[PDB]
Amino acid sequence: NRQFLSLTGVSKVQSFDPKEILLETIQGVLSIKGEKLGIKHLDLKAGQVEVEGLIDALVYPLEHH
Amino acid sequence: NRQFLSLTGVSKVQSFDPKEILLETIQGVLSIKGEKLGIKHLDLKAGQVEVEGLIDALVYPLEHHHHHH
Repeated sequence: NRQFLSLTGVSKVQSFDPKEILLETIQGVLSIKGEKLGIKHLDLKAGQVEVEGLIDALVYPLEHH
Repeated sequence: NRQFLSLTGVSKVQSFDPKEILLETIQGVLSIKGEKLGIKHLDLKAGQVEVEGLIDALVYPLEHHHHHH
């Protein structure tokens, strides 16, 4: 059930481990939680990030949850 | 400020409007809210979707009562 998620407009990877990825973007922080997560690609110049893994939840902007 | 979001494991587009897209995926529904949103690509064989626009929020899994029933 592995999924690949790609997003632009990302300004920074705040933190990453296989259970959670925190990304900083336009309206705040995006939280991706799950298991076996991994950063597949990152290009801050282009504001591009690619993530893969077993996704349980996606929350954005994290400050409103 | 326009963002591009692509996701795999998508089985169905529940509903689409330039301000909200509801997609059915593995654990339930993913809600993408914002403005001038558009679905640029949808391939159900591959389970792939590509969305673009101004994203204000992403909630997954969405609350059952907020699905488009």
